[PDB]
Amino acid sequence: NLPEHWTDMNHQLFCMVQLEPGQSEYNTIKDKFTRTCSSYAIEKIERIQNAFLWQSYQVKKRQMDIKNDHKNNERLLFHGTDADSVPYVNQHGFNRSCAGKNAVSYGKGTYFAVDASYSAKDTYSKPDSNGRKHMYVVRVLTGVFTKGRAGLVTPPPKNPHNPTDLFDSVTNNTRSPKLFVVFFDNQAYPEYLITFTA
Amino acid sequence: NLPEHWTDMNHQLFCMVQLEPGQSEYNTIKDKFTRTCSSYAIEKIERIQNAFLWQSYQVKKRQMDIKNDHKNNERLLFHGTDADSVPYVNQHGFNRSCNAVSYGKGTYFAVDASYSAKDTYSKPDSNGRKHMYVVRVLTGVFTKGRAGLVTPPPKNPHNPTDLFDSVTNNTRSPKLFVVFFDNQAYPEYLITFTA
Ligand SMILES: O=C1N=NC(=O)c2cc(OCc3cccc(Br)c3)ccc21
Repeated sequence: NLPEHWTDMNHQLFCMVQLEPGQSEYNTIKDKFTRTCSSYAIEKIERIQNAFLWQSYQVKKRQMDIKNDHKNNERLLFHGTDADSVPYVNQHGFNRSCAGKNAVSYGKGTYFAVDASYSAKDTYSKPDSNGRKHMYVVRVLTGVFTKGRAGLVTPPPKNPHNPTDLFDSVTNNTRSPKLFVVFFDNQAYPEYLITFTA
Repeated sequence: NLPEHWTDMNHQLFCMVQLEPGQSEYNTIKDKFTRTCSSYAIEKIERIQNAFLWQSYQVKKRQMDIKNDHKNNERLLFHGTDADSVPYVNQHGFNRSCNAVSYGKGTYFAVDASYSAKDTYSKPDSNGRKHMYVVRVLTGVFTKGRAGLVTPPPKNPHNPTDLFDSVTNNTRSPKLFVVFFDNQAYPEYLITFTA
């Protein structure tokens, strides 16, 4: 069920595809980034074609679309990371067990930002030895969310008398969400890698 | 693609089905337990019919069968748990974020029911009832674990992203397996028993 606009991968399971400025695909990601990161400049944007991560993510999306009934369950969010983590994330996606404690913790999970400006902080997108910073653009199954708390290892129950029926994600603020935390594998697909510099 | 031996769920996606004693499915699961736990009393065995967990597990199985270029990635293993964790596991399966973790920070599965039957794992409830899962685990290609692992090690440190599927206490004669990812383990049966 691989998307028809992906490059042919020749029975291979992984490929990074360099995008061309002037194409709508490149320009919409550039605009989404520059909305809050006008001071930085983009070196390049790569489409991540990971067949296995895509399959698992799409199975979780279809399950959450069934479970939630007519919710927009998916948001396009940002995740800054260090150069050392980029090969693992490209192949294996986002592992909560590898996640750094956030300066404002709303739970022990993987953090995704609404604003590129947040992920552009040196604390998340650490400049490598050549001054390159790295930010993923990520399909995240935010589903139905509530304000998190520092102690969470899973999203909280919607109802305390039904502890197993969980929120899909948590946020910093349900009125004005600026970040989302997810606690399960295959709940985020890294779709694009932005390489950028000051 | 819901298995043959599952019974009708009336268009629902989750059911716990009590097995009939004396029929093949019950007898098969009873014998796997009684191989090392003949001194315990089985109160009941339930088949876990969780369509979402099953689907995510079968996708991983298909992926691991392609990656390893053969089948034989699956083992039937035991997991003891406290009564309060049973509803979570039935619905969401096994969560590494939730005892000793000497071979890594993953979910632990025993080759022998007798290991899972220890009170430290299958903690007796108020009434003395103990709980153990029979689990389909995608052990795949495994190596020896060690303390502090958050994922299995690489097969070759010249390709750090190509990983073993699981780790064990002992590669020649394993008695436990640790997996580090959601949906590498399907809880298939729950055994309620006493000492
Ligand atoms: O069935 C289980 N249910 N919950 C567990 O945490 C568990 C853990 C487990 O190995 C833990 C361990 C660690 C180091 C040395 C030795 Br020896 C054993 C085996 C079975 C189980």
